Amino acid sequence: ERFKVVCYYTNWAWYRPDNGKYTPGDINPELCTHIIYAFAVLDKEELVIKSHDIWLDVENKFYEKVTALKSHGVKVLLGLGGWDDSAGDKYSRLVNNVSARRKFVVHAVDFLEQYGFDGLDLDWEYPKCWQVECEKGPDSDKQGFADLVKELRKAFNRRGMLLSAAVSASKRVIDYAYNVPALSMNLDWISLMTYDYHGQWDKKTGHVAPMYVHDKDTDNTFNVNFTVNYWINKGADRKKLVVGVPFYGQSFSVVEGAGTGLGAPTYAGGEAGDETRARGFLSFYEICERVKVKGWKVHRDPGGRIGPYATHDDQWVSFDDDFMARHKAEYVRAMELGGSMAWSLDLDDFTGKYCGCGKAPLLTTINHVLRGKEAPPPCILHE
Amino acid sequence: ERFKVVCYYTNWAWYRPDNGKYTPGDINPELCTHIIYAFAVLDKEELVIKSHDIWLDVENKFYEKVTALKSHGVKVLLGLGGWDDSAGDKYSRLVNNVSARRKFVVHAVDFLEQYGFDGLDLDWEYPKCWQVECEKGPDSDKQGFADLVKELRKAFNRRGMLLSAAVSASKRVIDYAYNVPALSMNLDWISLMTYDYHGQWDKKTGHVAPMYVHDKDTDNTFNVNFTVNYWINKGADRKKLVVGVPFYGQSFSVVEGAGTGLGAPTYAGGEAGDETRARGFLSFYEICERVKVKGWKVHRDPGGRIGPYATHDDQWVSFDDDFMARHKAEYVRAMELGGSMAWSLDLDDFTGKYCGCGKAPLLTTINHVLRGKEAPPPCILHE
Ligand SMILES: *[C@@H]1O[C@H](CO)[C@@H](O[C@@H]2O[C@H](CO)[C@@H](O[C@H]3O[C@H](CO)[C@@H](O)[C@H](O[C@H]4O[C@H](CO)[C@@H](O)[C@H](O)[C@@H]4O[C@H]4O[C@H](CO)[C@@H](O)[C@H](O)[C@@H]4O[C@H]4O[C@H](CO)[C@@H](O)[C@H](O)[C@@H]4O)[C@@H]3O)[C@H](O)[C@H]2NC(C)=O)[C@H](O)[C@H]1NC(C)=O
Ligand SMILES: *[C@@H]1O[C@H](CO)[C@@H](O[C@@H]2O[C@H](CO)[C@@H](O[C@H]3O[C@H](CO)[C@@H](O)[C@H](O[C@H]4O[C@H](CO)[C@@H](O)[C@H](O)[C@@H]4O[C@H]4O[C@H](CO)[C@@H](O)[C@H](O)[C@@H]4O[C@H]4O[C@H](CO)[C@@H](O)[C@H](O)[C@@H]4O)[C@@H]3O)[C@H](O)[C@H]2NC(C)=O)[C@H](O)[C@H]1NC(C)=O
Repeated sequence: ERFKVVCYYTNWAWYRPDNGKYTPGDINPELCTHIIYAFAVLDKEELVIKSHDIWLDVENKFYEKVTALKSHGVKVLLGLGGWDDSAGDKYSRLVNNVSARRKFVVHAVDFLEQYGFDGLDLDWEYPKCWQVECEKGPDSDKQGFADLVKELRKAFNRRGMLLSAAVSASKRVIDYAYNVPALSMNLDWISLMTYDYHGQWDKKTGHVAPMYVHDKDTDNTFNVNFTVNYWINKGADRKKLVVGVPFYGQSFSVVEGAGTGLGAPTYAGGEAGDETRARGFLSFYEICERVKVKGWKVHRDPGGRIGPYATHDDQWVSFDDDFMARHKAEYVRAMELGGSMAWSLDLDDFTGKYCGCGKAPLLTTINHVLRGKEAPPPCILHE
Repeated sequence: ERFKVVCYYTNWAWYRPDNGKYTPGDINPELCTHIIYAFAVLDKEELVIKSHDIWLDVENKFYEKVTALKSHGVKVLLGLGGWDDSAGDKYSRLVNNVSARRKFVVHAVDFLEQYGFDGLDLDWEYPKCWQVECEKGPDSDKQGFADLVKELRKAFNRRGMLLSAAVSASKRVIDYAYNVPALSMNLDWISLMTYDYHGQWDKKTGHVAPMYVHDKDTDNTFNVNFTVNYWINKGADRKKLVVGVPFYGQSFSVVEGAGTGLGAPTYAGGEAGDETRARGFLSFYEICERVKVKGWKVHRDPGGRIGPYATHDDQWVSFDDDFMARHKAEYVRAMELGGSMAWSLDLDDFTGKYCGCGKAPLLTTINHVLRGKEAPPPCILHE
């Protein structure tokens, strides 16, 4: 239990064409120390946890089917929030009202125990910077969020439950949102969302999760290494920091004649994948199909500062492969951090059918480094 | 029937939470003469129609569930394109290549018959002006699109299938994009997208779909009455023209101290609604909740040139209500046009729960005028 492997399971992965469909039965519990059930949501009116999908989570028992995996020795927490649920002021209204926080904490304990959860993972995106609009929220969101965490910490300790949070990798947002010393002390781990540094919103190609500074960078804080050191320098316990790894790529459509390099101007997200059906986004296995079957070209950084990207016509997608997933896990071990986090189980090649690298190659690579699981070498996409 | 009521059904309304969820079972076929399934997409590599959501459209048979409604005496067409599929050059590569057009047409007939579709609705936004960027596309997009339409017409007539298109209401785009006489002759109807004349991109408040010239207008072509007469003057058969009506509002966040009037400076789109969850956009039923429950104030034009708008704090949304929907249908009858188009079914108060005016009040009002369906009177939002 020296290093954690925190696995995000997403309930909406069931609503996917059969080859992409991911159910509780697809979880390999040997590959996780902790599983986060993403996502529950905050009721706008009552400001308490509620299921976002009663039909799957409750009627079809997906909550209980995932928490049942604790018989395998994994801890199973409920994730609250996410990007989509963080629109608007409801989380700000919760944390800035003392009586609302108290109602939330009491209800949360009962909700979690009702379904067998070992605790709660907070994924408010973000305190003050609601959906990264920092002018939107009050400055008091930072202190209100810290107070919610402290009060959840005290109530959870009476129950032996775990409390974690997924947090921003943006220096700007971190400065606005987080009392870093208080969060480090009161959380069992801090999952750094060290991805989505770049995407089609930049209007030019960029890597979803740069590891180190690149010479083409315009901001030297948009990389995992800065993010981790910034949290440490802000007062975070290194063992509390869990470094997220994206199991998906950010895709782009490149302006005609702009080339295939980093920073090339773009006009849209990439064409949607068959399984994930979201322009701007491709699962790792959809990227494998493009490289293996559709002839997309893989571009690598000889300096090892960013992971690969793949191209075809004006399409362009950046992503982490086996080698960068391995490096980031080895970075976690070298830096003596708390572990690695996976976003998300269902976007890995969990069936093994797309990449030819065995089942769940990205997650297996992380477990190899952090937990000593014997494993095959990293697979070369291009091969 | 003398007048058509062309209903857009948007499949990814299925993913909306709570009462915003809209399924094929929510379609009332008696309120439509033609149903368009929005949307399929153009495969970038093969340049043929493909499903945009295999899981809903094919695995769960939503295509066939909607085309099965033709037993009610309605025609069901597949819509291709839409705004999001119209970025980049893929439609331009199709229409400017003779062999690609032939492959597309042959495949399209088989694709439509496979799922029981009665025909195809083309929603390329837009020939030449790709996503209204007129510098991007070649002048030859106009002629290529007309040739595609002509060739689809020939093949569809062998099968008794219908062919339609949704087209721009912008004079500039119309001049660049459409061989109006050829389209009028070869299409079973032309759906004028007579909405989105104004929105947050203007950086000031304006009505989503002005009917007539208003004194605050800076451009006297940005209204439905001009668009319709412009298509007629360009050579369109009046019978072929179908006037679109928006079932949603364009929302704005207004500069502090700028007031609530038309043309007031804005700094962002409006806050997203609970169910449609898109900044700058609110469904009619979301607008009803705001007026009925949240105390938003309704502002009307005594001159009848634009529909209402609603305000609360710095929020501002313009929309068509029952009275303007009725007027636009009565305009269709007075002008002896082809009918009205509804964009889209799922944004109406289709459950009847938000406005208290019965199920699908906007669509019922249009059917009342154009098809003589008995109906309740228009509901006054303010009551
Ligand atoms: C992630 O983010 C971090 C925070 O932003 C980055 O942290 C920075 O990392 C560098 C380390 O590379 C560190 O820089 C200094 O570290 C100590 C200061 O305490 C210095 O000794 C270092 O000086 C060495 O390197 C200099 C090169 O710039 C050189 O000028 C200097 O003379 C000395 O050279 C030795 O080391 C080199 C590298 O091994 C050799 O090439 C060179 O020949 C010298 O080697 C000899 O001496 C060594 C002992 O000094 C010995 O080991 C060797 O065998 C041989 O005998 C250096 O300037 C920053 O301070 C640090 N910043 C913070 C805030 O921590 C981090 O880089 C980033 N990671 C990545 C991958 O980007
Ligand atoms: C949608 O977009 C279109 C753009 O193409 C706009 O089209 C324009 O529509 C106007 C009408 O709104 C049309 O105007 C002329 O139509 C004919 C000319 O052929 C005339 O009959 C009209 O003249 C009458 O109105 C004049 C305007 O005030 C007036 O000066 C004139 O003396 C005459 O007045 C009579 O009619 C008025 C309206 O009923 C009365 O107020 C007035 O007292 C007079 O009524 C008497 O006479 C009537 C018989 O003429 C009789 O019925 C009545 O009982 C009484 O005894 C008019 O000028 C434009 O030609 C046309 N433009 C184009 C380019 O096509 C359209 O307006 C727009 N819609 C909206 C809502 O904006």
